[PDB]
Amino acid sequence: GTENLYFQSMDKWEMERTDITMKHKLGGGQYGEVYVGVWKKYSLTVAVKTLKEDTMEVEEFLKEAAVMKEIKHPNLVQLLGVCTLEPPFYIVTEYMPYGNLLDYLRECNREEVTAVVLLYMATQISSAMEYLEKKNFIHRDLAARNCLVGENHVVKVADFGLSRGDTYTAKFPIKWTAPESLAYNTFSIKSDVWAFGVLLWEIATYGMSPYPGIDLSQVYDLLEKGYRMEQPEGCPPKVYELMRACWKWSPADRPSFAETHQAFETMFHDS
Ligand SMILES: Cc1ccc(NC(=O)c2ccc(CN3CCN(C)CC3)cc2)cc1Nc1nccc(-c2cccnc2)n1
Ligand SMILES: Cc1ccc(NC(=O)c2ccc(CN3CCN(C)CC3)cc2)cc1Nc1nccc(-c2cccnc2)n1
Repeated sequence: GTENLYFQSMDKWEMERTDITMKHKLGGGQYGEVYVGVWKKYSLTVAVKTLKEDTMEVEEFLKEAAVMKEIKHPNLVQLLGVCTLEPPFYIVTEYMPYGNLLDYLRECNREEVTAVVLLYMATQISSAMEYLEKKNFIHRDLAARNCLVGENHVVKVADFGLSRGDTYTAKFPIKWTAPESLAYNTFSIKSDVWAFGVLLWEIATYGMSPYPGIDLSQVYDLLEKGYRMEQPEGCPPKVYELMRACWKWSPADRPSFAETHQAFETMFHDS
């Protein structure tokens, strides 16, 4: 009746493309076809992922829009709307003023990003992932470069979908990838836990490139023999213990994200 009369068509994520004044590409290519825009009615800066008229990735783009409508969490980047009627298609999210977590860690002032802030940042990411685990989703590409930073040290998990340097190779980011995913192409919430461990090492080292002093072609063999990255300088033993638990060889022995989020909470009680 009235609903159908007033909403004849589309869902209440759908927006008119002309609601957004597109400004300039974000990140010089590093996020793909992602632009900063202004959602005019709200004078609100937004990030807009687009897909032009001629590509092979329509289905994946539409599935991404579909997936994002089903998830909502304070530490997952917020969908604001979509344009899916005709190309070029849009997915519009909030804009995160401090950009991606890897670059933030590398470029930040460490008087401000003290130990407590690193813990807060790690805890928030583990909360996003607990929610994904609980809702039966897998991330598949968890890493500092896929997280975003907002005002007040708010961190959110994102997925820029950018398989296509030597981060991704024939396309997997080997250094973040669980053994079972490298050897068998098996991905699960447990392989996300592995990646979270590497992410935590990134946090602990303020954005160092993982496996320093190690050739990429040798990584799987080393992990299999039992090598794991060393405890970073200044890394609390409890944080390293959790890292090492995320890197257990067998996926079943790795903690859940619920357990991981519980561990970070316990570290705020203890110290
Ligand atoms: C989760 C994490 C991971 C790594 C680190 N690392 C550091 O805190 C750290 C310490 C020293 C250095 C070395 N640095 C080299 C250069 N000179 C100038 C300064 C020292 C680097 C990182 C902190 C944390 N944070 C953390 N972990 C557990 C507990 C807490 C915590 C903090 C405050 C209150 N309650 C709990 N905070
Ligand atoms: C504009 C946009 C469009 C889509 C997305 N999508 C996601 O971030 C995302 C997150 C989680 C999922 C969940 N999904 C579950 C299934 N597995 C297989 C994949 C993950 C999907 C998409 C983000 C953005 N946001 C985005 N993208 C790139 C850069 C920025 C950005 C950059 C700098 C400052 N502020 C924002 N912002």
